Amino acid sequence: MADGGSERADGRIVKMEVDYSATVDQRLPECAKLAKEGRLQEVIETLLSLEKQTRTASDMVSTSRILVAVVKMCYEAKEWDLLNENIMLLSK
Repeated sequence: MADGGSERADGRIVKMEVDYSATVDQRLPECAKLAKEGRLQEVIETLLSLEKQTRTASDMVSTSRILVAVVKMCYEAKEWDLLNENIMLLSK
């Protein structure tokens, strides 16, 4: 439900700090279905929380370097699209 997201985030933060930002791709889809779940009260709360925090971390790492503007627009538009593809109106 939720602890799966916790362990996944804790295990993917390491490669997020190390590996490329393109890893975002392999965290977009599996998270989205989680956001599509909405089964429990805090499960989608933690899903959106972790996805947001991780996306923010990647954003701040990229914008620390030159990848500030060329990727923040993509991040935000994709987050609103994911909102559309997940439950409408920003999930719950």
